[PDB]
Amino acid sequence: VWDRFKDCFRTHKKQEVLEVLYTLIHGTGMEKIHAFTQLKEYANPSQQDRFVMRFDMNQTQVLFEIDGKVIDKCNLHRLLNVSENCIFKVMEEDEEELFLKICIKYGEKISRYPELLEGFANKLKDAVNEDDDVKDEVYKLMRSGEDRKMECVEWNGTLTEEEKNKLRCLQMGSFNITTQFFKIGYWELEGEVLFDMVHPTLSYLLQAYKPSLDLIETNTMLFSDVLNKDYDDYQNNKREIDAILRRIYRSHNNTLFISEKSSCRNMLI
Repeated sequence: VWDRFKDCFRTHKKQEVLEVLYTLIHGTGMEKIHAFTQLKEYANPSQQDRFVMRFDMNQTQVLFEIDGKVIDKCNLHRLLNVSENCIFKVMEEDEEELFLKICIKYGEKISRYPELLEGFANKLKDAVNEDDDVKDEVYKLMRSGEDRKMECVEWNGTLTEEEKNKLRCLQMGSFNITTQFFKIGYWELEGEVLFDMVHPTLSYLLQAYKPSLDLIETNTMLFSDVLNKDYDDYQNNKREIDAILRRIYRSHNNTLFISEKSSCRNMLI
C-alpha cells in the first residue's frame, strides 16, 4: 500500500486553511454576505472567479465557496428571520442575483453604520431602500427600459368595477390608482409588452425585513401569507390582469408610473 495511505489518510491542508482563514475574517446572516463579498473583492481576477455565493439547488440555503469547496452556509428562513416551515416561491437566477446584491447592501449598512440600531429597524431598511444603487438594480431587472427618474404620467380613467376587483390582488385587496402598480414589472420585446410581479421574496426583503435574533417570526411570517398570496392570485389570473394592464401601459405613454393629482406612489422602490 505504502503511499496510498500516505496519500489518502493525509488531512486536507488546503481545506482547513481556506476553510477557516474565514473564521479569522469573522473576528450575522447579512454580515457574512457582506464580508464574503468584501473578501472576494480583495483578490483581482484569475482569483476573484474562485469565490462564489450561490443558493443551494433547493433555494433553502445560501452557500459560500472558495474553489470548489463550501466554506460556510446560510439558511434563508433564518436569514429573513422567518420560521422553518415557511414556504418560498422559487426565483429565476436574475431574481436570485438581485436578492444577493440587496443582502450585501444590508451588510454594508449594518457593519458601516451600527448606529441605525437607534429607534427604527426601519431606518436600516429605509437606508437600503433609499440607496440609488439598489434602486438602479431593481429597476434594471424589473423595468429594464424605464428611467426611474422620469416625470410621472397622469391617469386616463378606463376602469370598470369588475376591473378594479381583478386588480385588487396587486395591492393586498385594495384598489388605489396612485399605488396599484408598485409591484409590477414590465419588458418590451419585439413591440409586445410583458408584465410580471416583483418576486415576493424580494418584495419582503425590500419592505418588511427586520433584524432580530427577539422572536418576531410567526408574525413576520404571516406577511409571507400576504405576499405569496398576492403573487399567487396574480399568477392564478395573470392573462386577464395583463390585458387590463396592457391597456393602461399603452394609454399612458408606455408606463404604469401613474400619478393622480400630485399623488404618485407607483414606483418600484
